[PDB]
Amino acid sequence: KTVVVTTILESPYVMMKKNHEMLEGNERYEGYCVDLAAEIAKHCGFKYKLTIVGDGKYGARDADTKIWNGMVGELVYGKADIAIAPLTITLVREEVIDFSKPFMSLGISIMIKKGTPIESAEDLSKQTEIAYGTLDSGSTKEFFRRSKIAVFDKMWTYMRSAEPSVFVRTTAEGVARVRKSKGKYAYLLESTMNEYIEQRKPCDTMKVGGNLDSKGYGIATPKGSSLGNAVNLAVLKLNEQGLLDKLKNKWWYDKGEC
Amino acid sequence: KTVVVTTILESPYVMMKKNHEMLEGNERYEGYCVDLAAEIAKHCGFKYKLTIVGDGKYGARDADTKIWNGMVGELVYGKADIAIAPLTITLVREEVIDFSKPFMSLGISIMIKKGTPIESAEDLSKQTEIAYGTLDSGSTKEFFRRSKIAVFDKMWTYMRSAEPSVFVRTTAEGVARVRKSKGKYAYLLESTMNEYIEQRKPCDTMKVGGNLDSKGYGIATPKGSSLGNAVNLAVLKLNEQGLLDKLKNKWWYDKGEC
Ligand SMILES: NC(=O)CN1CCCC1=O
Ligand SMILES: NC(=O)CN1CCCC1=O
Ligand SMILES: NC(=O)CN1CCCC1=O
Ligand SMILES: NC(=O)CN1CCCC1=O
Ligand SMILES: NC(=O)CN1CCCC1=O
Ligand SMILES: NC(=O)CN1CCCC1=O
Ligand SMILES: N[C@@H](CCC(=O)O)C(=O)O
Ligand SMILES: N[C@@H](CCC(=O)O)C(=O)O
Ligand SMILES: [Zn+2]
Ligand SMILES: [Zn+2]
Ligand SMILES: [Zn+2]
Repeated sequence: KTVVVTTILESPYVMMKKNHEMLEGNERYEGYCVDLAAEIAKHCGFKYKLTIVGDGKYGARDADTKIWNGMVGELVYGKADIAIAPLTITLVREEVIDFSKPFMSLGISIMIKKGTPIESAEDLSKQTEIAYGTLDSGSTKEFFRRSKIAVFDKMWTYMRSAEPSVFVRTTAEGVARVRKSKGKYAYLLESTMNEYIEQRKPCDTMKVGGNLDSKGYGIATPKGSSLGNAVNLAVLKLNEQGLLDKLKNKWWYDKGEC
Repeated sequence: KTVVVTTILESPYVMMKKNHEMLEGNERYEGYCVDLAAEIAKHCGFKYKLTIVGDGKYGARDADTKIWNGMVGELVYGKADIAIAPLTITLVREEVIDFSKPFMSLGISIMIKKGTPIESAEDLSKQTEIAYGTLDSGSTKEFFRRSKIAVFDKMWTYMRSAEPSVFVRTTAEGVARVRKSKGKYAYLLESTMNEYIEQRKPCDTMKVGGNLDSKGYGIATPKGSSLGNAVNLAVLKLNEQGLLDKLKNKWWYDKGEC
């Protein structure tokens, strides 16, 4: 039976094709996670259907209602068989869904407009002129909200109370804010998305400093789903055959313009 | 019941304390994986005993006999309940044991004596003056055995037939051979161990070029044992709390001598 795959529109993992209107089904989409879903499906031996997640979120649990939103939600509540996306493996998510071993490494990083007087996280903590935020419902926001560590715990104190809000709805919103703010706003986001943007015109942003942490993206399935086993084996095989490295180069760098 | 942990002596993961002679049991050893074992046992609430793996190897399958040796063998045949060591998550191993999510990242790298006229794998591949090899019964050697990638496959074709053998029993032996070969031997080994050695006296070796792949170390349990769930969740918590980052600086860079 056809596997229903939940994913998210995030460049350059899944993107609308130039002529998306004149194509049907899986043919409408392109990018890193679209190529990877075909590979996974082929080595696992299953047919599938790409679906963009209705609310455009990665997944968080609403503290009052306790309902999970985003892709995690689609898995938790039985709307999807699998998620193939830049979804971060975390402890609170591993408690309700299953993840395959990481297919991509990454860490929280800092994006600035070129020329901003900022070199690190500790530089961001002890200053007020330059504002900074993160994406609204993901692992990046929760890392800061959950952190005991100094610089980060103080950064959270700041962001949660900042006005107007320093959080954004989408990555594009974060980046557009960076570009328009003449260096008066820095954006905290995963190193992978920071690196992609740095290679796109107008070439006016850049990643500074080392990463604040170190984690991975995994293919997620409903807790105890049988599919888990085959897809984990598939990711390891495809890393070992060099597939994942080829794909990153194709979509990040063989694409450069800066 | 007391947990039998199988491990390997490999700096700076597990090493003998200076005054080992006068100490007993777990107190004999120190290092990154020694601290990580305390931490895992603390959070999971089990008592444990560290045991250095009998044959001194990581684990590979004899193609004639089909018997697994090393730490992998200890788990496969029931000599041990858990393996806490720099054990590489691979596809043939995940078929017979379980791995936690990665506690540390790394790739195959190149170690040269300072001054050796080599920057990359492609370099090594196109010449015979400088010999090169890897550890026995580990994941690096098997990386080169199963390479379809153009450059690596040629390197293996060279290595397997090379003579006298370019392969070594242990890391120390590999590193001693670099140091004593006046630049006529390069050693292929994980970036992690490479970066450690580069920081220690006599300070005569170095990591050149970029990593040849990208993979992870995982905590290993016999297939479908109950321990695995707890330890997986523990690794993720420990990464999320920054402890894994504390440990790596403690053992790697706080230790610098060059
Ligand atoms: N101790 C560390 O290396 C800390 N950092 C470096 C990159 C990301 C990670 O958590
Ligand atoms: N899934 C993860 O835990 C991945 N990361 C990044 C490197 C090691 C760490 O645990
Ligand atoms: N596109 C990617 O997944 C590239 N990388 C990151 C580590 C595993 C893989 O080969
Ligand atoms: N295309 C790549 O990223 C290849 N490399 C670089 C880091 C390790 C990996 O396999
Ligand atoms: N456990 C792994 O497969 C780890 N590695 C290194 C970075 C991501 C990749 O797949
Ligand atoms: N000691 C460590 O494992 C340090 N690093 C590497 C990736 C995970 C972690 O934060
Ligand atoms: N990868 C993140 C989304 C982006 C972010 O939080 O910065 C997640 O899965 O929650
Ligand atoms: N970490 C490797 C051993 C080191 C190597 O093969 O270079 C393994 O688990 O087999
Ligand atoms: Zn459109
Ligand atoms: Zn394929
Ligand atoms: Zn602790």
